[PDB]
Amino acid sequence: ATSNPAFDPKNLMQSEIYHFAQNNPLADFSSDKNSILTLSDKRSIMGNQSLLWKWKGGSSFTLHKKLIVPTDKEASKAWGRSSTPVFSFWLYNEKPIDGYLTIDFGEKLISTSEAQAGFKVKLDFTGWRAVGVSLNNDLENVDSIRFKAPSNVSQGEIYIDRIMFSVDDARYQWSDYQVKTRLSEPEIQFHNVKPQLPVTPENLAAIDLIRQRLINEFVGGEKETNLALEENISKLKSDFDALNIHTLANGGTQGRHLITDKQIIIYQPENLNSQDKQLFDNYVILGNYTTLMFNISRAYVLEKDPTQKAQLKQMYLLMTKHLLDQGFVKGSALVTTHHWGYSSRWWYISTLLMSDALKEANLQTQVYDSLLWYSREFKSSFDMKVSADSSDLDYFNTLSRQHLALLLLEPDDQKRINLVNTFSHYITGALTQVPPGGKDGLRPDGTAWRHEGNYPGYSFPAFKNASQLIYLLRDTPFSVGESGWNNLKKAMVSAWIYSNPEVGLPLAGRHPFNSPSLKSVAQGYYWLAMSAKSSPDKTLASIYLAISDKTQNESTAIFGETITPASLPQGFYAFNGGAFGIHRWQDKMVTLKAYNTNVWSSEIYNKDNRYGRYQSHGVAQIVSNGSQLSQGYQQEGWDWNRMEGATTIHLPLKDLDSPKPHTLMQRGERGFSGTSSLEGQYGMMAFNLIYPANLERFDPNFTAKKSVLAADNHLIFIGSNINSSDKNKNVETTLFQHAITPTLNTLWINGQKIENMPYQTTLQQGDWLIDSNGNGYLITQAEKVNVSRQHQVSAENKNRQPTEGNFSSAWIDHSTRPKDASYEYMVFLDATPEKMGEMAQKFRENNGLYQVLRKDKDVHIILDKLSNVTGYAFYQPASIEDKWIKKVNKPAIVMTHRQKDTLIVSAVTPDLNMTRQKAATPVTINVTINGKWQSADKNSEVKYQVSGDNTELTFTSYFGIPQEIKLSPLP
Ligand code: NA
Repeated sequence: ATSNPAFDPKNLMQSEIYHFAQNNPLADFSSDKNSILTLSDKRSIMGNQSLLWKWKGGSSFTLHKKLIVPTDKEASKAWGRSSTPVFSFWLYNEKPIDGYLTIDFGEKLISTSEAQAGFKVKLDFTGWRAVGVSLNNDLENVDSIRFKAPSNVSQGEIYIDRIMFSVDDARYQWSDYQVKTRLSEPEIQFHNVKPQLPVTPENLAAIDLIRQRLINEFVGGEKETNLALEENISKLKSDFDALNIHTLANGGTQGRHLITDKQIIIYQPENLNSQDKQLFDNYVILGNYTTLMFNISRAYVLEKDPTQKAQLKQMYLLMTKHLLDQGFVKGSALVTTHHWGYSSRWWYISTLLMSDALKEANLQTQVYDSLLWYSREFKSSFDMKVSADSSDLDYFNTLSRQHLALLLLEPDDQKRINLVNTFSHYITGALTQVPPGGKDGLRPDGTAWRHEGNYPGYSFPAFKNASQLIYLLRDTPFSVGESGWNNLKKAMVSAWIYSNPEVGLPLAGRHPFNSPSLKSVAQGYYWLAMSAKSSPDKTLASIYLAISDKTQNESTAIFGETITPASLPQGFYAFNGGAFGIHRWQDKMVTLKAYNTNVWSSEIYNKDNRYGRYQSHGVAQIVSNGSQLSQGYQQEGWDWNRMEGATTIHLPLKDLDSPKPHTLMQRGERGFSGTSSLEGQYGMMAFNLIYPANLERFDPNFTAKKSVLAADNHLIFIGSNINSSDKNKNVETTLFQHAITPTLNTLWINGQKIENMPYQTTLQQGDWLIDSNGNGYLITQAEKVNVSRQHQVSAENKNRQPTEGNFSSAWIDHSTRPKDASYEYMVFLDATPEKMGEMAQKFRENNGLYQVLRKDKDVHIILDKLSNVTGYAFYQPASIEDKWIKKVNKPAIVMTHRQKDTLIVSAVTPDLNMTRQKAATPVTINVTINGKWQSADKNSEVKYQVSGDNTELTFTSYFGIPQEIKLSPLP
């Protein structure tokens, strides 16, 4: 504390703290009214001493301190976010008091004064509590702060420490059992499903087995993310001693004060005076503390030496006693505990391991009640009523096992069984339902959403823990419903398909060049495989082996059965939940990605993905199995304009940077864009590139139509109707871009090996290249293709700091055609100089590779002569002239393959037919085909009707999921 008023203009943000570790400690204090004020050193919050206040009923002491209390506006201006001046302190009762403390604020207050405003603190409790109120908002209708003991209590005794005037976040003074504020987080009210399971030996055993299975996971290796594991006992003893915790003879502890990472905000640490900051730095951060608690519990469970095991128990129990005495108990807000999980997640888990110890020490009820109370922050999930928001992917990551741990700690058997039964139902619903609109959760095409779109960086950690939850509960009366198992399998098989083993650049969300990897989800495949109704699920088992690099020989001891590791999946898979598709051939995967009204192009934050504008610009990133960095996808020097496959305007980075300083998730201008599939082997992307009417830095007249047809070892790319405001100046389509290294050092051009750096040349129709990753590019329609091996300067995506690197790249320059520019080229995924010569020759023979049957604003039609498949991107409903397709009445992607005796036709719209609020509903598409056909089976849901000379097909497109039918000719 200082001589200046609280909230003083030299530093309004500098807190005034009465911590008594300075001279004239009680100078500003006058006991007066029937009170005696002493300092004690057996107990304290900040420093080593606290104020001991002995009193008789209705008596008072006074803090003499001028306050120039700022308005919420003044406070908020001073800090930079919505704020309020707050008065706070800590108090300790050694026994409960049947009355209220009255704290009053006024001018020259003595006991006879009435004067102004104040508040009430209920004293019916024991141990430390914190009190914190907004001076502007929390008082019942200044240089005097008067603390008045209860009028209706004969006598008593209170300890008080760390009296503080500070500027605080206006959201975070919470009500509790001692003080009422304007803010309240309501307590959990558990849902309960009927009928109830009975307490029986079987049901009780199953509960205890679930607890044991959880213990197993947390002690038996498997590295948890965001757990600072420490197994060396000596280190644990060392950190524990440094806590300086001692039991006090008559109840309570003394030791270092515990504070959460969010609680510290009330002090305004960075603005504390030096005397205060030094005393504040001897606080212990709760997160580190509960991590220590967990690490000790794990060590205790594993400890072979009975003496060492008993030491570990004692350390844990004492940590527990200190924690509760510090005021982390039921009904104690501690002013706030928001983001509670970051400070306590491993406390919940530690109680599983220490369940028996807590019981014998008679601490289980107190710990349960405390954890339950602080969990009220998570009431929307912890209540366990299934709602539109229950499929929250972050919950599965950060809270789901903690929620289960809490339930298992409930003391009553019948209630514990009710809770875990309800939890089983909650998880089954969460993993089964299709959330409406853009709400989190799994989707019917296998995508999995957070931040309102498919997002691997969030889904991957959720798949790991949701699979683990199902495995924890397996083969008991609490097992997750098969519907939830099925939906999660669809999503995890899908993730296997769209990762290699990292997801592509187009799926990297706001972390380009730091994609999530299926390697982090590996154990989830084992857990889900082993929790099948008929375990093991061979598919998921085979995937686990592949991802974890385990052999068939190793499979028997893991799964109880010999299983061949999955080979890399082959063919084409449409995922319109992200307006993408994946083509796979041999060890390569191609991520084809568009965007539209329902799929944001990119997620860009204040400090993430700043240059991500073209992340979804009809990209087609090719990735061979293995590290993408090893393949030359290097952030340093990367030209963010030149994302592989995209048509873009090449811009200076200052212009390419998102025009919003904080968040932009730019959605497209129509519902239609994405992909479709045929026979699980062939695919087509259709991408209608349209920009907003008036978004700064976005050219409103930038347009393109871009389609890709993928089959076997090749892809055919075509583009039409390319335009901009400036006659296609700087308009480019990128064939490829990758870093140059000793292993990636060659480019083939037209049978010639190029290694020089720098190197430039220009190519045209009939020319070919092979990049260092073995992809062949044959230029089939373009006037001007630039090829460059050059030093490039760029900036990294978080803080825009300069980077550099050497790159090989090639792009089509569309500026040769001022209006409705166009391109065609073809990629071969297994290219060699030899095979490319063969392809170029085939091209020169009246184009034996493919034929473009239509290339306009309404339809793109590509016949692939290598695979004998035709793809039809109806950007608009149209009647057409064609051998197979006559008319389609909605924007759609249609595909055909005439095999020996059949015609297979697939259709979809990649338009999900939804909004951010509304559930997707099915789109009915009528596809008229030429000629008379009948159905070459009966297992297929597409409807058909001969009508005159032609056949009417009726497709139902739900969530952009393709359907197909095998047809045979009618005589
Ligand atoms: Na103190």
